[PDB]
Amino acid sequence: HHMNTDERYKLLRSVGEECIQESELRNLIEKKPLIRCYDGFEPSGRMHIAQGIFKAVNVNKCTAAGCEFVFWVADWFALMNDKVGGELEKIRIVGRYLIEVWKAAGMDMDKVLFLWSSEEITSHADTYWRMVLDIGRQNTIARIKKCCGTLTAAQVLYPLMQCCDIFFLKADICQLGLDQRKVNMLAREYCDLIGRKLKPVILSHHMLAGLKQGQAKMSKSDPDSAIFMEDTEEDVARKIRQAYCPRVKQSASAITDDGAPVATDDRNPVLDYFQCVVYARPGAAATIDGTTYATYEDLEQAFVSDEVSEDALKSCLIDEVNALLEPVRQHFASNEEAHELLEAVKSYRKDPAAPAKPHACMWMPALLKVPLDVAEGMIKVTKDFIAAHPEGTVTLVLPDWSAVASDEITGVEKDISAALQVNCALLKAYGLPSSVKIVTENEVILGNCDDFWVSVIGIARKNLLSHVEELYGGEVRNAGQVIAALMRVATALMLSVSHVISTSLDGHINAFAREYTKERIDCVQTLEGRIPALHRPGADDVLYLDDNDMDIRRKIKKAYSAPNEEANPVISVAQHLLAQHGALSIERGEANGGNVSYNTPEALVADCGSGALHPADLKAAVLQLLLDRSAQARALLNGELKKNMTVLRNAEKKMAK
Ligand SMILES: N[C@H](CO)Cc1ccc(O)cc1
Ligand code: NA
Repeated sequence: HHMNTDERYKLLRSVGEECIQESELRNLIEKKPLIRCYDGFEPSGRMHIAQGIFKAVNVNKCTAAGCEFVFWVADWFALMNDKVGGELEKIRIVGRYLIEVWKAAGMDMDKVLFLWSSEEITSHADTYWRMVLDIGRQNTIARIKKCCGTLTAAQVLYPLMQCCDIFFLKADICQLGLDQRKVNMLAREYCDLIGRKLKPVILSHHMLAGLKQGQAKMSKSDPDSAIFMEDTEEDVARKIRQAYCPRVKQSASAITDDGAPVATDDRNPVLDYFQCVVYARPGAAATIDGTTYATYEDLEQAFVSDEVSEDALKSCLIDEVNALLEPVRQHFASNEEAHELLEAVKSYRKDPAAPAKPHACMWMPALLKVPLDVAEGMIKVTKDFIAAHPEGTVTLVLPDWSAVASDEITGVEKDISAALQVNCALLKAYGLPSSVKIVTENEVILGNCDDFWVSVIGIARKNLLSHVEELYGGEVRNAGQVIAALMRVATALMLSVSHVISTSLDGHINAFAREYTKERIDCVQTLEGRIPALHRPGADDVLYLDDNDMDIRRKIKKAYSAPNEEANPVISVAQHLLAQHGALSIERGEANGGNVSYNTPEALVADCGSGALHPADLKAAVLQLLLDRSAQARALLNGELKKNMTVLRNAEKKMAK
């Protein structure tokens, strides 16, 4: 029997307690041959009747209605505890057992796939993890909290990973529990954020009610709240018998944004199992004392009218459920290979490094135009660090991932990579030591992708979301900033770092590294404020590395200075130049004062505030000194970095919007 297109729709729809866009569901049924349903799970190893029987009923309906059904096995998290214990292979077996309960429960596997997160993710780490960070980048942290006093660790990440899966697999339908609602809804919202008309339909299935009064769904910490598949028939009888069983008809449970089942005095888990585990089966009906009830409704009518006695209804269900489970018990009884997985599942129920030589770590500012004051700061800390530790090493990280996460500059990968390579090239030319190694985050991730993201979560699971919000000042811009912070600590540990250097632009972020390693990693702070903005105290009035010679002149012209001033910006810059060089000479025509070299900043002030060091002569000498000092750098603007600069002005254009 081939179902007509209306009957296919009806059958697939029946799966869902809600359907987000039935129109979308239809058009899928009407146009698309191998509609993708996906659903996912972390192998627990103790399978309840909803995972065994009910899922199978719904998988079968989807394959019937002409879907391919992909199971996403979230086994990736097993890698956390893998170096010790090797829990990946153990969780694969728990999974393999689950699939095998599924075969024997009657899942038609013809059109059903199983994918392993561990296998799949690590085969396209690039495409996956970049999307994870983008989903965070484009979303307000408040909105990622809704997918989960204030206890929240970095479980802000789990939703992003989940939301990624949806796109990674190319799911057309999300056929998961109603409680996964908000993550799935996030995916629909995300399509909009990437100009993508076709959206995933959310076909949320019912959450089975807990057996005892006041338990909206099954309880992990109460075995009698649900029927489990390894429950021998005496257990089934005992669990049902005591079950809550109101004499009330069972209307739909109006949906909360949360997806979260709510226990009520009206809901009857005996009647829920009868709807979900019995009648949901294509041809099945329940029989009590010689009468057979064709629909769930008929049985309900019976119970409430008082034709079927509570004891009898529960007797019916027990016979019914042992009937569904018996095939599955024999199979594990007789199929050795099956049995072994079980006894394996049973047995499982048995319950950093400091670098010898010092090494500093600095993060290049993800900025389009880098101030000279920040640049010089970086060069100084480097030179200071090396002098203090000549044996040691310094490393500059270009954050070509984390900076995309935080929505830095345009928040586009190509723009940000360009901004970094240019400004870093300029920084080396401006005087950053050769001895300093330059590495990109991409280089560090590829280097050890598996371990990197594992570390990221490991760290994540030991710290509160609120704390990462503190690190950023208490508010975060987007959920991507949260990922950036974690990544930093991760990079630090992989780079085997003893010191983290921090510019003015890093704020407190980098302390995380220190706190995490329990103060083993020391913090070093940049020394800035030696080159101020050029305008009068109280724009393009800041000197940046990428200033060409035409730019400098303009800025040093506009720069504020008046006569008889002991302090202003042009003096500050002058005072700065004088310290590094060791001196500062200025050419003057005799009768304007004559040529005169200052080897001490006091003297400079002395002459400026009271005396005939005219500002014009000071600026002339300062402007020329910046030019001499910036030569190599500006040669790269017009030369080797010419092409890469193009992207940057294109970026700037965008952002002016
Ligand atoms: N989040 C669910 C319970 O932990 C399992 C899951 C479902 C779908 C996925 O793509 C990933 C995990
Ligand atoms: Na298959």
